[PDB]
Amino acid sequence: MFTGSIVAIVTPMDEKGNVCRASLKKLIDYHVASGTSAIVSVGTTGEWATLNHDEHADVVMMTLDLADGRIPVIAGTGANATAEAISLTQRFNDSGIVGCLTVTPYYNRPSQEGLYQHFKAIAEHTDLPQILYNVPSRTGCDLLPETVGRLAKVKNIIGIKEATGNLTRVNQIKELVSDDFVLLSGDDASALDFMQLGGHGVISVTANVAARDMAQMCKLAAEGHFAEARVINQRLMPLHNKLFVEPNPIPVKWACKELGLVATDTLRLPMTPITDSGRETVRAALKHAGLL
Amino acid sequence: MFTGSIVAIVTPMDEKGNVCRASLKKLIDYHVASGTSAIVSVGTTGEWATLNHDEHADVVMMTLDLADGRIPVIAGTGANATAEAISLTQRFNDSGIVGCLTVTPYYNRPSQEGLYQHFKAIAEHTDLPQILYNVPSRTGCDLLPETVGRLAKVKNIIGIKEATGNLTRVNQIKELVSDDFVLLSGDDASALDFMQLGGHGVISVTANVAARDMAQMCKLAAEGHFAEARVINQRLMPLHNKLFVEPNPIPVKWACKELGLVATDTLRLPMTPITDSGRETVRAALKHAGLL
Amino acid sequence: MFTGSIVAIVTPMDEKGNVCRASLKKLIDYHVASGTSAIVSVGTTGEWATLNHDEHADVVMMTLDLADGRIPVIAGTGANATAEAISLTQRFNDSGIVGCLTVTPYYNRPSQEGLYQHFKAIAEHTDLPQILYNVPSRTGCDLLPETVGRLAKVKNIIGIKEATGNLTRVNQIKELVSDDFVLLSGDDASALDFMQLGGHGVISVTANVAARDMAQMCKLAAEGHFAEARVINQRLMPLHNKLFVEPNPIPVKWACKELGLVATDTLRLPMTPITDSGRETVRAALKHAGLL
Amino acid sequence: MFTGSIVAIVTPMDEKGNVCRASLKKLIDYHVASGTSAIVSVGTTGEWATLNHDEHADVVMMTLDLADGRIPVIAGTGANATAEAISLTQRFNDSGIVGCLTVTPYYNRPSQEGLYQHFKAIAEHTDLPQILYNVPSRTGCDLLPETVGRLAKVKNIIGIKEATGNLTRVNQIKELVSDDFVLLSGDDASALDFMQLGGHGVISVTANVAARDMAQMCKLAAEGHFAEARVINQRLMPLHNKLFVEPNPIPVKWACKELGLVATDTLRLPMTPITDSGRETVRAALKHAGLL
Ligand SMILES: [K+]
Ligand SMILES: [K+]
Ligand SMILES: [K+]
Ligand SMILES: [K+]
Repeated sequence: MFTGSIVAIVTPMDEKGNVCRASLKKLIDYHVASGTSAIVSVGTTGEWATLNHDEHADVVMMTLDLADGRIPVIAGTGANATAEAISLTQRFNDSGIVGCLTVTPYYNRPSQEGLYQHFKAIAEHTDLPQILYNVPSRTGCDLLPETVGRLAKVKNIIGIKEATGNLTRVNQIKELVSDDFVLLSGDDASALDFMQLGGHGVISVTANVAARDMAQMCKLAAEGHFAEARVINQRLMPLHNKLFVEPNPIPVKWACKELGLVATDTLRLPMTPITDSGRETVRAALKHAGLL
Repeated sequence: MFTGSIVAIVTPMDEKGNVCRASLKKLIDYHVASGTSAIVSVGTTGEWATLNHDEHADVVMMTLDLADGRIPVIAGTGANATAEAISLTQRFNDSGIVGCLTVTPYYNRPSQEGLYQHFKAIAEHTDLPQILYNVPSRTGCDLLPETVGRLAKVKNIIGIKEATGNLTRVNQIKELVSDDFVLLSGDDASALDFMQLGGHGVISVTANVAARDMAQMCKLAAEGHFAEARVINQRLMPLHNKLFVEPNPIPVKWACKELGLVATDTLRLPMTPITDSGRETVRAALKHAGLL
Repeated sequence: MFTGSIVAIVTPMDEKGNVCRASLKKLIDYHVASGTSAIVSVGTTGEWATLNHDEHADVVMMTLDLADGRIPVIAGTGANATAEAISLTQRFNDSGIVGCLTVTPYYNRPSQEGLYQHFKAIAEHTDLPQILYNVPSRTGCDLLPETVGRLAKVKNIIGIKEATGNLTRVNQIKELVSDDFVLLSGDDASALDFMQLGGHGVISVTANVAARDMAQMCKLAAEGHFAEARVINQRLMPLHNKLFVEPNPIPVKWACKELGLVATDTLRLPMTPITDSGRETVRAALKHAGLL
Repeated sequence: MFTGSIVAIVTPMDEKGNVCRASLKKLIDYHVASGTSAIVSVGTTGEWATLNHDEHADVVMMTLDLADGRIPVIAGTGANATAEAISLTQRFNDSGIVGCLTVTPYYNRPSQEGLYQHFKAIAEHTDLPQILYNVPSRTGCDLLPETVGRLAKVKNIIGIKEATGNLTRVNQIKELVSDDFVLLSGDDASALDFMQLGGHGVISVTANVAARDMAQMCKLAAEGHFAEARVINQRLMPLHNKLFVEPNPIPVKWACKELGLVATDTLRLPMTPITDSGRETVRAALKHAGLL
């Protein structure tokens, strides 16, 4: 469901840039075994931006097939044209995903009123639950609490991935929504803080390579054991930062390959292969988390 | 032609959101008559964000058909996947456009090296002149002068639309590139300053409703008559700011409707109709410019 | 001591700009009666910047005299020259204050190494406890966690007033310091959040006019009753924001006068009297907090 | 004289932090010989922050004594209390300085109206020309063009040192003030751009070690020979940036020592000695400029 440690899973690729089915299966089994609560398929970390709509759908369908009911699957579904968002979401009706992660229109910088209409329209054309995704550093566009409050009144809009790293948002949004609207961090480095303020979990990049620690950290948090949780957190903190030493998902894909979870660390342009210096930095962070 | 007042033309729509050929013809005749140097078809102001590839190609071909050789046309062609930019660009080879305006990958936040390989590859697969477009407020990524210097060495990368509003960039870029590389403002409120520092022109929103004044201002700036160009700029300055009182192209499409240049001011969601307050502000700016 | 609700008390003045002893007594009694834990005398809210050093000392001595052992007194003691900071601190040795609130040098923007030497030197020339005060929006200068960690190793440096409003700081600093280094918020609007993350109290502007609510909110927080605490918080939140609708301490002085706690709302230039529109805004916030 | 290359002169100190009269005389003779238009005594670069009022007056009187009528001297006189600025200013009336450089109140963050009443009052109580100084990175407050327009109507407020590095301000200010109001850059890296937009000169840090080049660059800019001025600016550009590799005036005092212009590079805490790495960077910048 929508709590605990949710992975924004990489889209592993062969040397040609196409999805690697064996690698994907290996990651999906690693999650099922690790206690991960759900998989976000073709989020930002899954290279949503460089997959075409059919390739995106293939990866989601494949991911659901390979999950085989053992672990719920959320699909990335954002578009910055409201009509395109509706169409793309319609594709996944009756597919088996439990929900959609739908990104704020990126680029065209709508007003808060436009954001409200965009998401309200998306929600009205599906029965799938919708998790709003706010990530202003990528989109140029900031979904404010007041607007999240308005959107939470729509039946199937059920939570938000808050990736600003701005922790005052947690309670500004909580005071405006019902007790079962979910609040998930999209910022690994502040996610334990976010849960300590009342957040319900995290859509994590770090969980790609430390799924068990991340799932244990979020059980502890949800139980009120923040000081036990922080010990795992300090173990992971260099990763939470150094998985962004170069643009995501360049580091986390390299790390997945170095840990043997995927066959190649290939990405699509304009993402570039990891630099030597980035490799050493990520290597050190992995050693610190006790994974090499 | 890649100097002077270049308009980033609105894509005029009927009440259903479909391109209105009659309104487009009127705009194009207006720019031919008013001395505009060229037309950017389906840029940001032309709602690039919300047109699919079919409509995008149609608008560009219709603009070329209506222009009928009387004014150069440049297409917006950016994409955040390098493969898709290359592919959209191929579709316009031998179309009759003189050039492409290609935006930095938005959303995925590539490194400078990524940006370099992106634009180099797009350029490698066409004969068309390419104009790089930097607009960090929309893309979350900033093409730096050093990278622009490296890209200018590629034969058909011929200029930049610099939309940061950061005037330091003009001479940082100019000292790294050859004398025939074109520097074009993409920020109307600072465009005269940009030209006085050595910029060659402006790709303008304001030009949609003040074509003649913009063309004369740019010609005066080109000859060095800055005090004279600034008289004109001071009467346009309220438009230069208030055409962004709500998200572009909401205000400018309203203005074009109020002047009678287009039949409706309809846009595509997530752009919303102009508010009553925006209407009052834009109307006062038009009156300050002497257009109403 | 250094926990709970600490007031950054206004320096009430007569129509001529000099300290008003009757008004000060009335505020000090109101605090003693309200449960306020301590008084910061001649902090930022007390107009430290527009009092000369003798006037500053007079206000501190007067405040301690009037407190008459009923409530501990911390003096503002910052200087941006390290020698001047030491001298100014020496004045208060053996005076009766329990500690100093010492601001980061403002203006000259030292390195982190310079900040470390400045504060280490101050601490070495007094036996008074020192609370570091980080407030980058006023000083242009940001004391980072790593540097706070180094400074906390000095015997008499015992806590920090963190006024950035950046809540990730609470745990970044906690993991680098011992369990009895104190962490106090300097940002009223985020202070309950700050305490919920592990902070020990707040040096508050809002407590000037809502001392009892603020003291009750921080007892509840310290006891783990965050949801009871939040109800008081939502009552006060318009105040926490609107006490800065004009520069502090302009609004809070007007509010103190409107509630009858001080005789005049006079301030020293370049602080100006409250605007009409600001008066109505602050009035509304007071009505909301149930104080008019 | 308030045009051309104006140096913000270092205050050279012996090993004990006391003003070194011999080093000061050498600097002053150097600026007379190198064509510098004037000297700003005890500005930011002159460690205004860390001198008390006694030392501040001494340095200014010693500079006037050594200059001996050969070059105009301007004093730094800002304060964040209006009463104290008025008072420091009175101390220099009939001293022989031609003007004051008065900084916006730092730290207390006054409103635009506050700033207006501040500078108007300072100006009302002197016959000396006043030059407003805007440096938001140090003061936390930004004097806006509209306020500058209002202040220019006061008879003896004659110009502004604009240190934001925001080049849009030049023509926003210039259109609101009369033709004899002086606009002076306070940001060396953007100063040539500032002049090309219509600025009249620069109050410069770089001028401390490259006097002659700075004076020639400013004269060429004044006559409109921008391409020629830019050759000089490109050789100074590493200094313009690297003299801030560590907090000003750490690097420039080191540079003056390495050139032999001052006996020691001692500063007052919280400024610290230059690091080994800063030394290497500044030395390479001096060699790029042709000074070593
Ligand atoms: K709902
Ligand atoms: K080229
Ligand atoms: K200590
Ligand atoms: K004047």
